[PDB]
Amino acid sequence: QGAASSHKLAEANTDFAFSLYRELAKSSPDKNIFFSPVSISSALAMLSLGAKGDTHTQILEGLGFNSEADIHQGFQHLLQTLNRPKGLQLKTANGLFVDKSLKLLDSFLEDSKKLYQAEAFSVDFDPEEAKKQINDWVEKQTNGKIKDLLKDLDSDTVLVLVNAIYFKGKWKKPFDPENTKEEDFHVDEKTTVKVPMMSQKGKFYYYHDDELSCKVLELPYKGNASMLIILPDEGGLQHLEQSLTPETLSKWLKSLTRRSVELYLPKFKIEGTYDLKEVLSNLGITDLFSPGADLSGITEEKLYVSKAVHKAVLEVNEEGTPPEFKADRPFLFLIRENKTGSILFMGKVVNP
Repeated sequence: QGAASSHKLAEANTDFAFSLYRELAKSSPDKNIFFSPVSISSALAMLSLGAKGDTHTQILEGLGFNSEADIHQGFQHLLQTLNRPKGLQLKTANGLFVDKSLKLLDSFLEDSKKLYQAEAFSVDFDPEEAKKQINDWVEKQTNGKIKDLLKDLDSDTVLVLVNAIYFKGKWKKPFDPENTKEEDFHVDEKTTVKVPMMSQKGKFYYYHDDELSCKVLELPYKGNASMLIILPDEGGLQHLEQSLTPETLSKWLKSLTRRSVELYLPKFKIEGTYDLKEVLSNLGITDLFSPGADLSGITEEKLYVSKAVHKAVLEVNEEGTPPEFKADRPFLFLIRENKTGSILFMGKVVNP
């Protein structure tokens, strides 16, 4: 009863972010992780617009809300904030593609656009020319930074959710290229990888958690966002991930002090592609992706979510505007919006 506060929204999003991280990490060790948890929260909420019955409850309770919670005004306000000119101006894509034989309730069509600024398309689902149209659209929407998103397409497909994002930020305090020297990145005991190491000597907000044997450090982005980098102490990553709760994050933000750091960070590019069906399956959101889904708020005809791809790409370089922090082994990071607190990105860099 009543649109949730902004604070409910920032708490739910963030307990959803970390639980999602925790599941991806469980299901694929030794692999790079990169996703935008705010984008997934948003795409589910958009879908909750058309979800009735218990398809609805699974989504809300998965995202972190009361069954009878009202979340839309809140999300609208938030995206409005992130998608502002003083922000990161994120090159993004969120398409909804339904079989063309389905008369969609054109109120759902209206709402998802004003509230979530994400377009929905009615399309014919022959496997061939339809994957092209979609992949080609994703390409456009991200300015060629996410090419050929979808791999295959089953014949019987009726509803495709696509969610894709590319990010490359400008640093507040830029690295000097003439400090970038090739170095060894110890991926593990038996594996070495030559990476270009950016080095900066300056003042950064910093903290050595030894309650969790690891280092934490903030890098500020141009558009009022910051990267939180978490460097585990020698071979303690496993346990670190276990201790990766919204409560720990807050402990860390309280503990950072602005210090002189000798900072060594690899320039890198990573990516993550995720099938939301198998990932959200553990988070309790299951019906939505299965024959008996209630989406009668999308169309009076039968319908469920046939496939859902989320893909995020991050590129980190030096551009552009004492304790040593040397990330020459696998580390965690996240990128948070300074004004809202919203976790835009979480990530793990194992293979730069």
